[PDB]
Amino acid sequence: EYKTKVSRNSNMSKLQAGYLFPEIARRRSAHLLKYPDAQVISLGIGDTTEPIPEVITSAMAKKAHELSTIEGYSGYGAEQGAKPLRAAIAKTFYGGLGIGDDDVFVSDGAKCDISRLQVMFGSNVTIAVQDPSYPAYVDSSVIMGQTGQFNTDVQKYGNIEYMRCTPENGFFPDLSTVGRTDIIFFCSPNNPTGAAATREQLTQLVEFAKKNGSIIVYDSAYAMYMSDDNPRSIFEIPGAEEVAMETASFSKYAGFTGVRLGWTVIPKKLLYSDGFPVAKDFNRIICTCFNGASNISQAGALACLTPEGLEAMHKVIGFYKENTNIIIDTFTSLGYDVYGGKNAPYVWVHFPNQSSWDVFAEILEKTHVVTTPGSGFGPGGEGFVRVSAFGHRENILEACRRFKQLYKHH
Amino acid sequence: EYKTKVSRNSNMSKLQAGYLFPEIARRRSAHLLKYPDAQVISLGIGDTTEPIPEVITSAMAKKAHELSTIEGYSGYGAEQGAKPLRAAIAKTFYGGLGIGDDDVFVSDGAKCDISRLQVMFGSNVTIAVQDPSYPAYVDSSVIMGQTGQFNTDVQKYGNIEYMRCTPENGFFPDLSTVGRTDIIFFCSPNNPTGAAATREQLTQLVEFAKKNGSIIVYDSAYAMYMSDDNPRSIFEIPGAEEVAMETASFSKYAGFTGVRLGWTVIPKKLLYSDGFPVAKDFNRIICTCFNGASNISQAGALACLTPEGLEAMHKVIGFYKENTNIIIDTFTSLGYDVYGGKNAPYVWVHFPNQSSWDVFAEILEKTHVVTTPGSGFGPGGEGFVRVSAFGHRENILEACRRFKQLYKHHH
Ligand SMILES: Cc1ncc(COP(=O)(O)O)c(CN[C@@H](CCC[C@H](N)C(=O)O)C(=O)O)c1O
Ligand SMILES: Cc1ncc(COP(=O)(O)O)c(CN[C@@H](CCC[C@H](N)C(=O)O)C(=O)O)c1O
Repeated sequence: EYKTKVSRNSNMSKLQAGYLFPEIARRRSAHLLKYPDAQVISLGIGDTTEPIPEVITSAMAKKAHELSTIEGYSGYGAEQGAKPLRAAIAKTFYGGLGIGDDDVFVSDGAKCDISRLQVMFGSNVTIAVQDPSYPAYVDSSVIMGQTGQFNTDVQKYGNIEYMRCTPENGFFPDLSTVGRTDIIFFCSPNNPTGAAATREQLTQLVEFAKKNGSIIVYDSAYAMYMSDDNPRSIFEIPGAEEVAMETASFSKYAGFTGVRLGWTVIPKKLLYSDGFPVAKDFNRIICTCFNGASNISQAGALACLTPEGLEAMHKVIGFYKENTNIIIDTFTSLGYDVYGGKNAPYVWVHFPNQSSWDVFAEILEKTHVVTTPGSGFGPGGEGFVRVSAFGHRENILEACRRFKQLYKHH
Repeated sequence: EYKTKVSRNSNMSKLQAGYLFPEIARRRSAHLLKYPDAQVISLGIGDTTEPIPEVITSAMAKKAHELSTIEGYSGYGAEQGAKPLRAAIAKTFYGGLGIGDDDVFVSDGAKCDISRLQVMFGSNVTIAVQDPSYPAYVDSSVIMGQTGQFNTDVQKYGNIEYMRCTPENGFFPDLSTVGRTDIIFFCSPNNPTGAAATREQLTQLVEFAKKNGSIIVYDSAYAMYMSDDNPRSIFEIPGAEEVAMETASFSKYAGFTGVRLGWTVIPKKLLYSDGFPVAKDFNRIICTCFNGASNISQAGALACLTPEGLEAMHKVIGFYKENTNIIIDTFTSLGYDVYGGKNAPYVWVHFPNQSSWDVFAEILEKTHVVTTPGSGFGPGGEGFVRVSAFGHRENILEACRRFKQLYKHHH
């Protein structure tokens, strides 16, 4: 066979396996081949299941109709997003925190912003991540050339600072033990653990970044699931504007997982070591590497940020939070150490003395319920399984009765 | 003031100025501050202006409505795109060319695919580009670390092979003089010259890539504007499947510039030097760095690829092609050397002995019409101005009457 003379990107060669979530989808497919008549329930991939509120879909259909009229048609938008949407996001989520409309960058979702940030930072930065955390932070770091090879002894890529988050430290890094890096990816409420950092912990985080001269990339994708009285934005911490940016999404708020709309906030006072503002480089990336979020998606997001939209999102979130309660009560009743599930739609269940991939396979095999193994989120996730609360109510209730059946003699 | 100790990305520092198009938007905005009541006509940024056909928007509205129902709701889609959409693209544009549904990757547009392909290729590849060409190829290359610094004597970034495309060579480079690179970005019909490569020229291109072991990234964004009997896809050339991928978009076909939907095709027979299939690496990039095109945009794209959708797109394209003739006739009547506008919605006008930035500035100041300076597309664009044909008919006519009034007593 003919082959080109182009070398494969050696950073792609570093990746130890495929992306976690497509692999979960594939195991579930293999399970259906083995058990063709199984009624599979997915509590694995964190994918919204309830319809989008009518107030929000109406706005999107209205925008679609407008695009077929002379007066309503619009072509390219500013890559940073429509000014009224940037203004609505700035006021609704960061009002009083010193964020202007021009600090807000509208994206087609937080996953894409993470990779665009990584392009901006480039191959020469070192990163820290929570261990465990959402696998896109690590995988994007490897792809950008920020890492060494994968070490199978410790299940870690070289040159990444994995900050262990455990029951024994309250799922917050012991920062006095964390080495200095350029970037710190920090998700709160955390995926997979569900842990939301307190005001005091986030204060420690900002102070740590300030003394180390690091940039925090704060992922607030689940902030609106907060029940405890903890900050929802890193910008609630005085000083955060000198060291932090924030990335968020409508995915888990309005069910926009397939619609695609998020944003990133980069404050004016965030500067590189030579004094150059980080936001100006991000702006170059988004003007060169992106052509803006869909105009229909932006219209839907604008409708979210109204009294009626906010009420609708609250009801959606509240529904998934009640699912979470059902799951937590189930595992606690079965005698498990169960974590998260208070400030997040994920429950983090401790399966000590077992490998999480084995627990995943056992649950799927015996109950036909898909979960997510903790080790897919890094080596600190080993011994845990993440259970997602996104599902129809009857599906959650049925999943929990299957768990009860399975685990009654444990 | 506090600064972090994080070093700025040295690839970002390399960039000579801002991205071209926002700079044009800024000039337009500054002009409107100077003259708030100017009736500005924009023929600069190539942006569609006519409404999206009803058959297509009705489909998008239907999908939006379905998302509010238990049965119609869907969440995350496969990052590669809905299977029926991939199949529709594969059959409609590549039927008979040996492209499968699994070779097609649906994106939120061609600009975004260019940068995801560049992440995939990485910093260790060298590239060739047409000179002039759409500036995203060069700028994404600089961002990814594939280049040296900007040389202001020649107006080029180091380590990029700029392939000279001129009136004299028929806007196709002399491949005997082009150095070997890993990647060759090739746009046909080309932006900004409007030049469409012939079957003979694309055959030379494929043979050149095969002998050099290069990958062609073929941008066919304007292929449906073709009037001459030239290939619309690189895969029409036998052997392309071993050396080429293709990127395209609904932006200029259905007016989806704001809606956001395109695709990339990477064939099974495209392999790196170690035998590894390029498509498998692209698939990892799109699964890691992307979460799929909008479900509503995909529903719109699906409705485009039906008899009614194709008819509607053909009609819109034909409208913009008539605009292009009006613009060509205007500049040829004023005595300019004028290129393009046959196979593309751009007219490429030679202004000898003047900088294109100065011509841009003069046209905007005197006529309140926005154009694009050719030097924004690379050094081979110096001395030319690009004029876009996208616009309401009355605006195109009015712009041309302003050009004639400005230039008739001098030219
Ligand atoms: C901490 C965090 N940050 C960002 C995201 C992505 O947000 P986005 O929808 O791109 O605006 C998510 C959603 N992750 C879920 C869905 C995963 C499967 C999806 N295909 C993906 O690759 O994100 C999960 O962990 O099961 C997240 O949890
Ligand atoms: C040769 C070629 N390839 C790809 C594209 C982008 O396609 P996409 O809409 O992302 O699917 C274009 C559109 N470029 C236009 C609009 C520019 C301004 C837009 N903000 C941008 O940055 O593309 C122009 O040259 O004036 C193109 O010409």
